[PDB]
Amino acid sequence: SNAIRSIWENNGFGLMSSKTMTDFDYWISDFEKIGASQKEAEQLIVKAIEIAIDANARNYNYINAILKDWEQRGFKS
Ligand SMILES: [Mg+2]
Repeated sequence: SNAIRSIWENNGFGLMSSKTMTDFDYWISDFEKIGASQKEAEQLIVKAIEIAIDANARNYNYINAILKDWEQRGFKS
């Protein structure tokens, strides 16, 4: 959770809320349920955060939409 918290907190998202950490923990679990490693799942979240930074949509809603796409497509990495 350290890497995800660091990219979030150093890129103008503000503090990582307890809710959002819970949400990302659950996302890691959900990617694991379709065969991603913990590490690969973490990498996916980092990438979605990078995409949100570049689009200037630095919020969980935007990141969640990205991750839902990837999860249904079955993207492990
Ligand atoms: Mg927890």
